Amino acid sequence: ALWQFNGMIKCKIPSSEPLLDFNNYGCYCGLGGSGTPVDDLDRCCQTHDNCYKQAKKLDSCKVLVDNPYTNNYSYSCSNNEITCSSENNACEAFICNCARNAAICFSKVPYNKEHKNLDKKNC
Ligand SMILES: [Ca+2]
Repeated sequence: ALWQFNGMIKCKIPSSEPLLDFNNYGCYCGLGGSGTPVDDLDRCCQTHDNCYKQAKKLDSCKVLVDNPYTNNYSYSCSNNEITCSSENNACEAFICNCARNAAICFSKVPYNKEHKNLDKKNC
């Protein structure tokens, strides 16, 4: 959910405050997302946006009726490695994977400050 995602990013990027650094970045990092991603990090966010959107259409999440920020799945972080919990059911596990993928993606791409707080005209 939101706090787990934030903790997962920190796990991979220990010097960051993801709620400050990765919010409002490019066209997809933060509320909504549309247009063409401005860079690779923006693509990470785009992918993660699509993943949560896919989660919602899942039979398992739908047999229940969650919210990608109301789902208390479990994960751990050891040595900057994120492990989604075996205990997570199919829905929780799919969402946790979306987040773990996003976090690793964030840790693998350049950060371009010029793209921080981008006017959505460019999207
Ligand atoms: Ca977004």
